[PDB]
Amino acid sequence: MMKIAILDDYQNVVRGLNAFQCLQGHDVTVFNDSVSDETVLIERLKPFEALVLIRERTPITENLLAHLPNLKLISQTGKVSNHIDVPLCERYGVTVLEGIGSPVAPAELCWSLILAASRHLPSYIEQLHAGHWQQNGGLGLGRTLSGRTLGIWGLGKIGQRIAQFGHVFGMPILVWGSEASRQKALELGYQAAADKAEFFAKADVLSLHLRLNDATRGIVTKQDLLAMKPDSLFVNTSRAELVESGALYSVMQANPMRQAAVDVYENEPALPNNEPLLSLPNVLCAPHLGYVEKNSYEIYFQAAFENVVKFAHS
Amino acid sequence: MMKIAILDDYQNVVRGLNAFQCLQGHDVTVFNDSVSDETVLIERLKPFEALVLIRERTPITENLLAHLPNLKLISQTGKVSNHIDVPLCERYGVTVLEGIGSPVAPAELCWSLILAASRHLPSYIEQLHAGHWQQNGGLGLGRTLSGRTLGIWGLGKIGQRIAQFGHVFGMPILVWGSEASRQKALELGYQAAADKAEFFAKADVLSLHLRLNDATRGIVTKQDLLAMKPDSLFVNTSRAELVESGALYSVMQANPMRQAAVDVYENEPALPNNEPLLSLPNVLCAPHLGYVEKNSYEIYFQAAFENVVKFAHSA
Amino acid sequence: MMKIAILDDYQNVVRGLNAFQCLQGHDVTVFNDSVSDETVLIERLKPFEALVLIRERTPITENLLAHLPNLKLISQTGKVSNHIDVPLCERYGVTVLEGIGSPVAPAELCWSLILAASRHLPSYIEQLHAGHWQQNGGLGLGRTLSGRTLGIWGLGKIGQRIAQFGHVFGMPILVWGSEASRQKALELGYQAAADKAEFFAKADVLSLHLRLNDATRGIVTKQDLLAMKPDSLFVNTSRAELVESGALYSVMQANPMRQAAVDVYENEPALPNNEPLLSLPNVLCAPHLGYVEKNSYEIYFQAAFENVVKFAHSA
Amino acid sequence: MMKIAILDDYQNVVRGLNAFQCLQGHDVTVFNDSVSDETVLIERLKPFEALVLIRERTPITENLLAHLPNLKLISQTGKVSNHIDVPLCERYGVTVLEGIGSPVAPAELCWSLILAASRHLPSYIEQLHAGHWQQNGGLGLGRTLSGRTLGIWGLGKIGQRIAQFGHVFGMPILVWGSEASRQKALELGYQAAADKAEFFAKADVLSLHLRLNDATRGIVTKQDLLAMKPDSLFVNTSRAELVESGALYSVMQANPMRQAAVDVYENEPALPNNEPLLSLPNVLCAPHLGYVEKNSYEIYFQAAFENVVKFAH
Repeated sequence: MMKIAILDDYQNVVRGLNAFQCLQGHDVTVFNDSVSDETVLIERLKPFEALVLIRERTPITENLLAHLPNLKLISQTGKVSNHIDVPLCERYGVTVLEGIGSPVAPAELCWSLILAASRHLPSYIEQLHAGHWQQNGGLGLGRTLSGRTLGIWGLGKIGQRIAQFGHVFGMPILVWGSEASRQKALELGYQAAADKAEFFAKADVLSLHLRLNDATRGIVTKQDLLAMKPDSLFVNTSRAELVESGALYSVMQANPMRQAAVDVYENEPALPNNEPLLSLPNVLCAPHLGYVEKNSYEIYFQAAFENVVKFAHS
Repeated sequence: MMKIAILDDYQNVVRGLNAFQCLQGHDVTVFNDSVSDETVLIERLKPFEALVLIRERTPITENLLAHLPNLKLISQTGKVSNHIDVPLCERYGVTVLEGIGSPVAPAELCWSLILAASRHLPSYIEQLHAGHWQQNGGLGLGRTLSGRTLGIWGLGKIGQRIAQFGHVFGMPILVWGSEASRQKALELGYQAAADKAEFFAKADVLSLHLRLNDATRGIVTKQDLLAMKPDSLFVNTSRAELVESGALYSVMQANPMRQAAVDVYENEPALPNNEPLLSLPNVLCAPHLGYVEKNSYEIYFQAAFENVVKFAHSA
Repeated sequence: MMKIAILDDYQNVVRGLNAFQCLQGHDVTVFNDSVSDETVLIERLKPFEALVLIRERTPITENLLAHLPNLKLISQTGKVSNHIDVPLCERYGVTVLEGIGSPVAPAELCWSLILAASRHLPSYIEQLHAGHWQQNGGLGLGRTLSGRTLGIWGLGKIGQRIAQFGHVFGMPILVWGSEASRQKALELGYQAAADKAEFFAKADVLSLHLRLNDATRGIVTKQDLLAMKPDSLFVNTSRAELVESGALYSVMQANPMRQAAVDVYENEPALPNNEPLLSLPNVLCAPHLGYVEKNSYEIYFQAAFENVVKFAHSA
Repeated sequence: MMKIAILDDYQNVVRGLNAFQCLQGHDVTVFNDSVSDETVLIERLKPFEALVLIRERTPITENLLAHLPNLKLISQTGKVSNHIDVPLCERYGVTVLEGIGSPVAPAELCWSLILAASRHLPSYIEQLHAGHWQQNGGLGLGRTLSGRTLGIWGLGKIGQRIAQFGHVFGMPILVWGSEASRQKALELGYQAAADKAEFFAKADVLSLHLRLNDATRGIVTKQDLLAMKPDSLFVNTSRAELVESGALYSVMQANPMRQAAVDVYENEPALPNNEPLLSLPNVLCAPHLGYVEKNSYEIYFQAAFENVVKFAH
């Protein structure tokens, strides 16, 4: 019925979902690489009548829209976000359909990074397979989250789940942000940090859960990072651009006593050749794996593909 | 006062513990390798009066005790276990003192393994450093714990904490084991399985939390493993000997859809090319990390070192 | 005498050929980078009176011809084709002379691709250097050619050599194409396919040996690829544009049990994150190597340089 | 009916063979790692009544048999070889059954390495994937086989197929070996080297197809390799021990313009940390992939698994 491109399925896993059967009858091409040039992208996507987007992996610009005359439908996995403007699409004769957000998989993934980093898990496992029992490349002993203070900035849906995890794991919860967020924190029985200085100085584990906008861009300074404890764990599963550019790498390089766990980067795909954080033994780097999960996918693509079907019948 | 040996400190971290202060004004040597060879051990330990053991890393045999006439004290970190024979030690004039363990670190470590394996975290990270974005060696998508049943065998010190974790992760909790474990599960509001078959049938993630003894040796058969869901996660942070010998390797090797996470092995240290579990991509292997943690070490060694000090003031 | 430019010698090997001595007493510059930016090309080629082209690596456009007034000669390695418009060149006062080329290196290279793809050779080798013995990234076992039907579209100078290769390797030979190709097939004792549908259905290994033109542009459709066996190997050492745009990538991505091997692409140089075929484990991608070979290059350039010196004396 | 271990299935591919169905109703365990340490191996293998061996990947030493009291059967894939002594096995009450082999996959693989090396194909592919168009790590232009002399040492089942490939690729065939091999060569219409020295001097591509024994151990010297053309290709898909120890590395290091293609090594698994040949740009290394192929495996394991079935009655 329609020519459909599915973009940025890096792992080639979309075809393996039960949800994929929803696209029976359509002429479907799944792309699995990452095009940096919009000129190249436009030529590639010219034939297609519908696009299925994977979250924010490809931004939909006016230049993109204006040069895809066959495009009738963009079907978005989850809610439309910063990477897509619906009114703009419609002016170009493109319907945008969307799904719903889900905080479950990202929250779980964030906790996994925190536990892994705190116990030096990747290093210990790699060394086990290298033939060195219970070594981790000189990182020393791992530590419990119990009795350690969990610092949380964004107190949204994901931020609240992480705070719940921390509490049940025996962590004092310290919150910083707007007064409204800190008030919510206090009502939930958590602590509110007196200021940004005290927040960064007191957190043993510090996790960011803020949406990126003009108020939040570079809101975490190098100065903030440098005020953290010498054995602190900094966690960013939200957006790398919340942090002053190159500030994370600089601080982590200077102090092998401290650690960080990240899921997001300034440029993605982030690879050893373009991302200096990947060269540091005290930084745990994950490949934007927050929403990349079996249930998350099935839910995302069930909605996205049904939307294609709904549109196909319209 | 006493010449004291500490065995098996692989990372050489004991000397740096706050607890090491308790041994002020004593002659202390901390060994940092893994020696199983008993004649090497006998030569190493001959001049010592006190031995500090790290959980079960070295066994104390009749051969060892009969050739160590200067040994007067074994100070065990945590409880005595299968690695030591207290009545036999006392027969050779050796006093055995024990400490108290903590379930906090092992519970957190077990959860770390469950989440890491569920999300194929080490594979993804490894592949990233090799230059491949969002690849994990062909293992496919990871899976969430939310709404999947956490089968727990044994609701003791560690198991009860694992249930709390599963609960907050939105997992139903299904408990098997002794009658006492099942009663406790219901009293806490969880589910209790009526029998072993139901427990092995329903569990999506199944985690063992049992003491190893003659009753529990091989209590988990190959039959029970094959009865599990074809996409289940099997978790053992207790003892390898709880499972029928060779049965976990057999199942996991033959069924790549299935997954396991282990922290323990039939022989430790477990080495590649030797431990077969280490060659299976569907089995996450950690080097017995459960109790290997800063606060846990401080607790173990604080009590173990104070026992040495207390024994040393005699008579 | 003449200022001479040689374009697109990526490995800078032309300088080292026996044929290069044929240019003694001329002013020769050999370029090694790939420049498609005509602005850079015009600025680079202004002072030159002759260009020596390496097959189709640079198109000669009116834009180039309009802005290169000192150019008198283009000497083509091999014959002219899609990249050059001889009537248009002469209209700008540019003589185009053509050389000669050999089918041997391309035939041998096509076979090398077929054998490498069949046995997963590059992945096995790469994994070996990465420290993984006898691994190939989860592609499983490779396959012998013996017994498998070799499908050849086009039985010309290259096609005929591929058939002789398949035959000695014990492959049935099935031929599709022009009547002349299929007549040759029967006269050599190979099979002629009844139609294109039978050809795609029955070939285990299918290799294209056609010239690209208005008749053969998009002659392989996506539907043709989809009619192939689920464990088949598709081979293109001819021109990517013979196959419906994007169809090969779409089909290979969808079917990881199928395989492909290509020497040629819609845009060359073909680059990662641009050419989608470069991101599939089941497609072997080579950088247009067919004609890139010692003996082949000696032939190309001896004839091309011969025409240069013939033009010098013409004048 | 019988506890069975299949050793050394590196890629874990045996279970997926159609031939595996021949073991329905048996207790089967497959190992995919590689254990050198016999004390470890002894412990691993104690419970098993039968072993299926994959060619020569594991040797059966006396120390091994002497400590495997439950072992009743060794079912060999293909024929017995250097790794196993049958009357020694019998002396310890162990039955050895051998299966049928196949020369098809090894000959094709040998040929694929010859072409791949001649054209620097794996290097060109790697470079293309890293974004470097038509580069190969500085190995230069490839060469065609047509008109180059193919030298073959050993004219058995594999050597003969290699000669047929060579002939069809337009290669003069020159054979060395015993008078038996050379008679066959001339009878097939090929040529025979007058002495060993002419063979190494004249061959453009030189390929070994010999069994390893007392006669053939180190039969190729450092001096023989040195006698070859500076643009020659040396090919060993038989056994590394046919060539003087460490000699191939020495010649290839010191002469970056010569090239070699190998499928076999002194110690297998051969890894970067134990095999110096792997660090040389002018040596194409494959992980003993001669007999590692679908049809070959189905043939090997069909036979080996039927020998288990037949024995268990």
